[PDB]
Amino acid sequence: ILLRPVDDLELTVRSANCLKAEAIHYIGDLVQRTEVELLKTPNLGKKSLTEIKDVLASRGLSLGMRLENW
DNA sequence: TTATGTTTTTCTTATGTAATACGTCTGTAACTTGTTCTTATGTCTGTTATGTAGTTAATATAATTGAAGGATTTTAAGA
DNA sequence: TCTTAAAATCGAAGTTAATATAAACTACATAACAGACATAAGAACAAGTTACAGACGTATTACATAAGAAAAACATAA
Repeated sequence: ILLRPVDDLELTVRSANCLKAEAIHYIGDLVQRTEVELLKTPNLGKKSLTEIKDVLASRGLSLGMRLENW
């Protein structure tokens, strides 16, 4: 699922309002958005990164995706 | 030959130095809760349309409506 | 027992889409329409509370290194 807006991720209000500021609107950014850079962002800890990765894993996706052109 | 002052060395402690681990403060969010303004609606009331009941005094005094090349068979009523 | 009147029936589908003449007035009660008001339902704004997350700040732990103190050895004088 690389064709959905991030708001369709069923993300909680905290994660949605955080990731909205980083101009991250499609999963294609997030699948290669590195774990470290995701952790550096304001208001995003390990226990929320866990749920982000869990929602990704439910729909096949995950972080750490070497990828292709746009 | 031996006692003693000295100097260097090693052990001991002290301030800093850092690493990882874990608690506090604070910033956002879920959950309610009170207050005020707005709105659709149910209900009351006045006015007009309408639907019903009644009355009318030359005299007048036993329908109508078609219906029209039907044959064949069965079964009740008359005699 | 013989006429004689009634009674009943007469293939399927398919199609096959209206007619169409002919008293007045008055009084009264009832239903319907329109306007306005109050009520129940609804929406928006702000506030309290209860908790969890996030990254910072505290305490536990293991030390590096340099200053200070004790001691052993050495050289010297009586």
